[PDB]
Amino acid sequence: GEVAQAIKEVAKAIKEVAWAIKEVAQAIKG
Amino acid sequence: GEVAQAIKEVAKAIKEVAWAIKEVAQAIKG
Amino acid sequence: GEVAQAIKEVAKAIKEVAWAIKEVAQAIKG
Amino acid sequence: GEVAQAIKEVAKAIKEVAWAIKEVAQAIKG
Amino acid sequence: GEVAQAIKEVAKAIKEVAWAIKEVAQAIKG
Amino acid sequence: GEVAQAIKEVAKAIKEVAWAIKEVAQAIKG
Amino acid sequence: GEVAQAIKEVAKAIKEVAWAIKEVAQAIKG
Repeated sequence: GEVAQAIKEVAKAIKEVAWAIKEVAQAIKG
Repeated sequence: GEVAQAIKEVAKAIKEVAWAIKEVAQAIKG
Repeated sequence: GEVAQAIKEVAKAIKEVAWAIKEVAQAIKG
Repeated sequence: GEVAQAIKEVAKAIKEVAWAIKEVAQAIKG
Repeated sequence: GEVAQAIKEVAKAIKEVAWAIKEVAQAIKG
Repeated sequence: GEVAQAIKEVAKAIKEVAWAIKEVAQAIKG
Repeated sequence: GEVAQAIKEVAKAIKEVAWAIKEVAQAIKG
């Protein structure tokens, strides 16, 4: 369904946030 | 539907947050 | 509809979060 | 409606996160 | 209703995030 | 209901994010 | 149901955000 699929897109985008934060940790480490 | 499309807007906004966090990582790396 | 409109407000607020994080990147670059 | 009003509260809370991130930016520029 | 109440719980949790971020700002000011 | 229960899981996860951000604050204070 | 399952996916993604922030904390501490 379209509402479920849209919520799945929100989940995917939040995973992108997690990855970007892992990039921040990596930057801090060098 | 209007609810699904609005939820898609949330996903896109969250992607913008991920990108902004990538810029923080790059700021730290520099 | 009221639910869709409210969800759009959530999207707009998340964009505000992205802009604030960019300020953090610029502060670091500072 | 109660669901729309609750979602608007989520939006309001996300605005507070944005303000808090602005405080982090100020602290860094500090 | 249970859905509206659950969404209010999300709003409250997000406020906790805003408070946590303020602690980061204060730590940086330290 | 399952939808309310899933939304409660989202609130629980957001609280975990708040705790992690407090951990960042301790690390900075460190 | 598909909507509840999608929301659970959002919850799981938010947990990934929390774990990533813990990596940021550990990076700062080290």
